[PDB]
Amino acid sequence: SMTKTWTLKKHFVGYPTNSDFELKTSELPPLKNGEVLLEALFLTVDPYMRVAAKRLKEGDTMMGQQVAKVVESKNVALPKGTIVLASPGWTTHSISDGKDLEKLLTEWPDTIPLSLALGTVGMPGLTAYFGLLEICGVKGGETVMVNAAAGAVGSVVGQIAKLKGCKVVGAVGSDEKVAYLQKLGFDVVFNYKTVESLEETLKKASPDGYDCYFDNVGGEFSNTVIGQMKKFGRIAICGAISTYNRTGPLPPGPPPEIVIYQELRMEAFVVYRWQGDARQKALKDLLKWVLEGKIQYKEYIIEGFENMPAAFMGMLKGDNLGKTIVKA
Amino acid sequence: SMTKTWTLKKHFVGYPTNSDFELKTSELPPLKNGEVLLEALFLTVDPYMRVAAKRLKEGDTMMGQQVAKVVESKNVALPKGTIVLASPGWTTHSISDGKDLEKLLTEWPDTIPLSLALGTVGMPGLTAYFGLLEICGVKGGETVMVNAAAGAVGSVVGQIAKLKGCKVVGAVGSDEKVAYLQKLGFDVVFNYKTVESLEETLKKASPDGYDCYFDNVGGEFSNTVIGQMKKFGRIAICGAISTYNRTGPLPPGPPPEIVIYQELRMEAFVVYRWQGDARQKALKDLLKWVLEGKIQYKEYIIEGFENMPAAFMGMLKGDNLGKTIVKA
Ligand SMILES: CN(Cc1cnc2nc(N)nc(N)c2n1)c1ccc(C(=O)N[C@@H](CCC(=O)O)C(=O)O)cc1
Ligand SMILES: CN(Cc1cnc2nc(N)nc(N)c2n1)c1ccc(C(=O)N[C@@H](CCC(=O)O)C(=O)O)cc1
Ligand SMILES: [Cl-]
Ligand SMILES: [Cl-]
Repeated sequence: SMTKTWTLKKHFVGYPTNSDFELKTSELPPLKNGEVLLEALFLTVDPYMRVAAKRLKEGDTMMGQQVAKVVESKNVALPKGTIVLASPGWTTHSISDGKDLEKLLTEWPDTIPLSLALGTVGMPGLTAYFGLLEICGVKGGETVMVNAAAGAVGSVVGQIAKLKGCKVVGAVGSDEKVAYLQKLGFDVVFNYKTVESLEETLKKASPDGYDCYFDNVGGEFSNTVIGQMKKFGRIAICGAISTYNRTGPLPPGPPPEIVIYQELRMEAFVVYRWQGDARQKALKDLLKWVLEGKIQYKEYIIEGFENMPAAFMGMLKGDNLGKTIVKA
Repeated sequence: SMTKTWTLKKHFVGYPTNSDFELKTSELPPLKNGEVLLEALFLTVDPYMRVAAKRLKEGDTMMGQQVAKVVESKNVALPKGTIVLASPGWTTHSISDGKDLEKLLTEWPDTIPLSLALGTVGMPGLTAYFGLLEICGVKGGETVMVNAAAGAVGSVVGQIAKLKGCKVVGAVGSDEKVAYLQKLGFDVVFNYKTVESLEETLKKASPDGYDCYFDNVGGEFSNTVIGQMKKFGRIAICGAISTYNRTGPLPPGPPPEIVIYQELRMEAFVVYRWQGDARQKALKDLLKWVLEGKIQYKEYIIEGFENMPAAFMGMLKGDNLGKTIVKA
């Protein structure tokens, strides 16, 4: 059984380039007992891979999740044709013993793409759900600031915020994303790349300030938002994508006098903190809200495993509208 | 009657200097009904004044709290001789209508100096109390890092943590402060100015990391501590004294990837958040611990109201062992 694999050939400096990756064709051993052979159907690329790749050694497989089908099975719990979520990395075929696999929701309907299991009704959507509902702790009526608002996490954060009864101000990197989020129902959406003054734009978007900040971006942008947080404002620190592809020193930290005077609470989190009953409940909620039309989705599907590095680089640079997914 | 007052002659640039302050003598009017004339007994100087002074206009009185005696009274709740806490700023005498005054605890004993009402058994001690017990939420058996650990706040934090069963690692700016806290029994104390490597020093002090960080200092020092926090570690942001006198940009912030991976919770606070029963209970706990010897105190008492700017500047430089107090 053959497989293709994208490995890290050279550690990224700034943004990745194509020569930092190397495609390798490898032979897989026959299935041992209890194992299954998985064929990737859809693979995801996500911002955290830029950071996690710094702990790889050159020659290692790029990390990542995929929706796959069992093509050969020596495990009766996972017969041939079963669809699963698996994280073997950027590889077309992989062998698993079944412990590290997740079946899709039992009521997953024919009407929603399986690829949403890597997005809105998968790990990005769960990140939004717990970051907003538990870390920010929205009760309804808050003004929420969300950046990278057209990504899979941010778009879910903003739409959950709307259905919980919040005002949502979203920052995105292109005019195409501005129009998209306005159609989704965000109260204010703006292109942070072209606005004359981020501080002025945020003050006009909410003269009263912000109760909650769902922060995917970090850096100088968050320093500006911090200066417009209300007293006891809550910040959920989900990512710092503005720093992942940085070439020099990190930007200044936030102004402590404002942080202290406003008694801000800032908590970072990773989606894996939540498991079991909480996590199954959240996936069911996300699926229900999608079916009810309260959460709309959009995917940027790139065809061909050979284009995974390019999909990752375009995703990191904000070139793609919707969740970037690679179709095998 | 007459009063002397220290005013802000010019906004501070960097550390305050002598030329930034101006002493003025003024005439107070007669007492209207319900008012009292107050004579300062002890005045405090504190780091927050470096920050709050930025909001003053030139010519304004410097802000701050004092222990005062009622020397003349037209208010039956405050007879002559009553000792109160009041915040008229840096002034020897003032008129108040009673609604902005605080009587000392009813049970205040003759064995502890009245000046402690501005320190260990006053706002600095309360800051330590709530910051540690409610913001860090220590339970017993944790490892706590506290900086400015020989200050009025830090020394209470470390000693409360000790009586709750925690390992305490303290950072201070002089060998005299190191020796004093080591005698008090803090598990590890070091002079952050002289260590060969702050990272190595913190590693040896707690190989497994820090559960709680009580932060008075901020800046680059806190970046190093954040890198050694345990998962779900809790930071109480009380002050950032290392930044208050800065003349240029703030240092970089912590590596965002470490904050996220360790899922840290960082919350800033000011003691005034707690009022009523919560504050009274805390003050009585602090008094009880002092009487029982579980909290030792130290004061640096400067004689003469004319020396208040010098006391303020010495305190900001860390030149004094013990809470800095001015005896009128
Ligand atoms: C699976 N997962 C949780 C998560 C978070 N941090 C990690 N960090 C590491 N080191 N390793 C992990 N496996 C990991 N996993 C995810 C996956 C995607 C996104 C995410 O932010 N995706 C983008 C994708 C954007 C796009 O496709 O354009 C988004 O904004 O939705 C977050 C968490
Ligand atoms: C009264 N109080 C609460 C507090 C805190 N921040 C404020 N900030 C502002 N702007 N305004 C206030 N009134 C204010 N009050 C205090 C007072 C002192 C310390 C403090 O940290 N004192 C020094 C004293 C050290 C010394 O005297 O040598 C220390 O670090 O221990 C903290 C809070
Ligand atoms: Cl963007
Ligand atoms: Cl110090």
